[PDB]
Amino acid sequence: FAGLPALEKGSVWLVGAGPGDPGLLTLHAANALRQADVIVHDALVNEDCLKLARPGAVLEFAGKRGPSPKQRDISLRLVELARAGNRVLRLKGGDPFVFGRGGEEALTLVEHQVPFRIVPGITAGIGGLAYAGIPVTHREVNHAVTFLTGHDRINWQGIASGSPVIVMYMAMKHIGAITANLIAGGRSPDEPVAFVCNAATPQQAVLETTLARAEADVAAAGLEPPAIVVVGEVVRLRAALDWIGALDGRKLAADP
Amino acid sequence: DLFAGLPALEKGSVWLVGAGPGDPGLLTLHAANALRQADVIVHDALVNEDCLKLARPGAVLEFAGKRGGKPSPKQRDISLRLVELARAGNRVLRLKGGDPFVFGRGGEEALTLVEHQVPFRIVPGITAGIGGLAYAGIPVTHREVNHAVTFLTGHDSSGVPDRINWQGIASGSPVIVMYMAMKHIGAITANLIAGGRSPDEPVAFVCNAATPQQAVLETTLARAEADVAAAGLEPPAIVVVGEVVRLRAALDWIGALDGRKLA
Ligand SMILES: Nc1ncnc2c1ncn2[C@@H]1O[C@H](CSCC[C@H](N)C(=O)O)[C@@H](O)[C@H]1O
Ligand SMILES: Nc1ncnc2c1ncn2[C@@H]1O[C@H](CSCC[C@H](N)C(=O)O)[C@@H](O)[C@H]1O
Repeated sequence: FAGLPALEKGSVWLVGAGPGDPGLLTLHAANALRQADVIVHDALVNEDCLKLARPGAVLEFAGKRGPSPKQRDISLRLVELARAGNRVLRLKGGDPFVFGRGGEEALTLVEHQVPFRIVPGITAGIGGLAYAGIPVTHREVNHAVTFLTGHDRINWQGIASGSPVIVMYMAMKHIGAITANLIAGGRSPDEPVAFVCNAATPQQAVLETTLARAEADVAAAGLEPPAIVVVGEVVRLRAALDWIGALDGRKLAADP
Repeated sequence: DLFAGLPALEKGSVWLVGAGPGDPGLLTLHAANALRQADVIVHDALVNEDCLKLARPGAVLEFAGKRGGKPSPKQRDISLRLVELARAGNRVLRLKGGDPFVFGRGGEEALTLVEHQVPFRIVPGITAGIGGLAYAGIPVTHREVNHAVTFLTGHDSSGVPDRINWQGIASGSPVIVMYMAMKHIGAITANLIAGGRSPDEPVAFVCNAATPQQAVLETTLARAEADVAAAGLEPPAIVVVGEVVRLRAALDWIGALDGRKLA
């Protein structure tokens, strides 16, 4: 059960690995993983999906090695590999277009007449949250959701007003500033907030707190990247929708 | 060779599973695994044969949605039926379009499941607003364009008042991604313009993202309402507002039916 497009040559697929749990891979991803000659991957939350790679052909780490590689180089590696006839698979955490420089990579690709495909992935801000029992939207609660990165140019007031649920990528180092920005924008100090670290991995960990207390709580809990930060009433649903908790003993409750 | 340390879909439980936007390749391993195990697959109209072909033979396929003309089952009816299937000992798959938790009443369903003591799992899927737009060459995020994205429903934005604070939504993110915004595009688009958005800001409509029927219209906020009508376009569509729409000319990879090539 796979009659789907082949990973060709002079070509690169920018492929979403999801937040960690393999099997949150798309069938397109699994297939690409099966046929790539070379895989240029990130900081992977699960190094598990790489077990799918075809009879050992080159793995290529592209994250921090110790210094860094600037995107420019990573992108230009893809083209180098592609022009030399490899089936190239650029393997990205989560979804390639949700804060993952994927648009940059693809722009470079066309800029050098390299054909590409994009394979969407599960992003930590939606699927990861799901593994914590927190939906990004729920009828009674929100008709909008904003997804943002911590480093701004970011209209903090417009987000504060306007966005009943807020979902934050790379906001650990700045959590103190950000929550203070929301509170001053008219958000309640007591508004529920949740941190989810290593969403959808066996190392998953959750902090339930509050806009006013968030900075003290995550210092105290000793929490660390990678983490999605979510703000808003939907946090209250975790007590009721934590299906992972339910697998061990958890007694799931009713909404408010 | 394998995919076989994956969790079984157990007798008497319900999985809420995202089918993604259309393309069967966008199913997750977990979803494909559910499909192959299910005794009964309760699915959306916003579904798509190809997925369903993975069901074992003698699985039953139940259309949860609206048949005839408009005489709807309310959400509660669909949820109770899931409970009835599960209590009878079926392995139950509720197959939802896209992702179960993105404007798809998955929370409500799960909540109903909990109330009636039925265990469940959630299986994320690709959402039309991220993966769908990818198939049209529009990234939802791009560091030269935006550090924030807002997703919304236009569902109840007829113009009986409702509380989206359209001005906050206008200032909050350079990119806006809108679900169920076709029928009320005129009012929504005027909300955004009253909110400070430029009448000329680029807008794209993506209908049936990630299917052989995909169709895209670029336009602007002022012209959006007239244009979409003249183009004859229909739900399901995602409407994206902002500069990322300009990247489709350079990133339209599905436009590998033909060169004409990327800026
Ligand atoms: N498993 C995980 N759990 C929690 N947050 C995660 C995560 N994986 C990635 N992230 C978030 O994503 C940031 C990396 S930026 C890459 C985002 C990725 N393309 C995606 O769609 O998910 C991290 O700082 C963290 O905030
Ligand atoms: N294939 C597709 N192409 C374009 N828009 C789609 C789509 N599938 C779903 N949608 C959008 O989704 C709305 C239904 S509500 C379902 C949303 C789903 N949970 C998801 O994550 O995508 C539609 O009215 C339309 O705005």
